[PDB]
Amino acid sequence: QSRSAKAGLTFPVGRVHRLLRRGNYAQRIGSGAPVYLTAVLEYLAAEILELAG
DNA sequence: TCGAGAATCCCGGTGCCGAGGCCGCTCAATTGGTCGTAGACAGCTCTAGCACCGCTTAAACGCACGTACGCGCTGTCCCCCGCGTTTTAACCGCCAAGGGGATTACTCCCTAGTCTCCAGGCAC
Repeated sequence: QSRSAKAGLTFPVGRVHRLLRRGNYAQRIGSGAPVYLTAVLEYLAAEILELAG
């Protein structure tokens, strides 16, 4: 399974990893940080979508 | 009244702790040949704003009832405030234990680079 769906989530991981890789935010990057961004933004999106419903 | 002696005003001397300067120094500032890579210009199109107005069209300008309330005055009424008095803990100095902050670095572990194969993703 790809990294965008290995954790069973909704938001893509490769998209935010490509955004930080060329956005020049650090020298290196840990493996847990893009999926952590994935989890935080998908939880914020799900909460505001439940409130929108 | 003279004069000597004690008190005080003003002038001169001296601690004193913060601003200024300094020797030693030691990991950064300079320059360099190179090298993959940003980037600036240009044909060419294509596409979004602008003007005129065809045709309607609600909406603002401005004046007229009228009464709600902003500003000012008058009376009320009371609650912080100056002040006195009693209490109290803050600041300072000091004795004491010790505990995380700082500095050194190594295997290991996670990433830049690499190529290779595949499943996402807005357009038809």
